[PDB]
Amino acid sequence: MIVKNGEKWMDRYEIDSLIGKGSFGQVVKAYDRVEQEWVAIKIIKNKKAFLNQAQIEVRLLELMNKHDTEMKYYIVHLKRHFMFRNHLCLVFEMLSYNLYDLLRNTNFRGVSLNLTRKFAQQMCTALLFLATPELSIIHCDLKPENILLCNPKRSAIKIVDFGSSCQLGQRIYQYIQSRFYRSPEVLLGMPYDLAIDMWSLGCILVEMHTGEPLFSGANEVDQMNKIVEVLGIPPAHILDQAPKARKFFEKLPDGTWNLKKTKDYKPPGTRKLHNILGVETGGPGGRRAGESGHTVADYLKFKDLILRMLDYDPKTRIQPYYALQHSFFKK
Ligand SMILES: COc1ccc(-c2cc(N)[nH]n2)cc1
Repeated sequence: MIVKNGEKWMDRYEIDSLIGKGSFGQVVKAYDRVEQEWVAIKIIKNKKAFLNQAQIEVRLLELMNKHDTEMKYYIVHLKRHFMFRNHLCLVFEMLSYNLYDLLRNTNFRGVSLNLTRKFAQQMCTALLFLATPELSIIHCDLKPENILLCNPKRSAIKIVDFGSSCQLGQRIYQYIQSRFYRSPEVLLGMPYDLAIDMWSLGCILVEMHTGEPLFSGANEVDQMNKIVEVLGIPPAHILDQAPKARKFFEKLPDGTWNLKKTKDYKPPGTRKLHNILGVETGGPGGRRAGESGHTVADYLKFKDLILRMLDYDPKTRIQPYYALQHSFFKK
């Protein structure tokens, strides 16, 4: 759909400019003459596949809207939706630029542990809200691009893009999440729950501080090999139940598992998060040496929290309420 600047819709919206495009369609900046404010309008493609998935997005955003709690305000606000020219249109508040843009602006050197902490607290609060029993919403595509600043002057953030999201027990696709942020249970083809978003968050927070993705797999096999470098071979009790385990691993006589080797990775569990973060060595690439708020003790709390987020076992992986009580967040 070609949307000209100055185009007026329904004696209400004046289209200004293109913010973004996705597989789903496009996001435009528009002036709402009724509320007298600028808004973001997500315009879905006029194809059944994109319409039907955006209808789930509208349902989940409206479900969240009717849950007024102090935990709901880290999610982008859907103001309303309408059909126009056979396109479903979702109207949101305006937000600012995304956390990938923030990282690009650091030259991929990362933000401070103090700003990482502020982002972590907001995102853990959002995940606590989505875990409300009557919502039980799995975002399914958390990544820096889907986390937006509320204001370019400030460090408040909101999650956007519920285009992949589903309630617990309403799973459609086995192949979900962006690869760098994909949980082991999804790589392994297992039934997933809200814990896959906590995995993603763990990955995101390390990247926000280092500047680089923690696990930048070129395909699923490379992804799982990059996870095993840092965390070791997944536990047997997980691999024993995993449809896709033999995509990556081999089982032996004594019920133990090992990596499937291909043509010539660091040995399992030897690429230590301790060294990626530079806990004892001045932070990532030693670039935080002597900076305030980047002490070994600060780093050890961060490292502990991340390793709880990167638990292989989705049943024992830290949950949002308990992540909010972690020492990383204590003054
Ligand atoms: C730049 O302001 C915005 C505001 C909202 C969005 C959005 C909301 C959802 N569900 N996807 N994308 C994007 C950018």
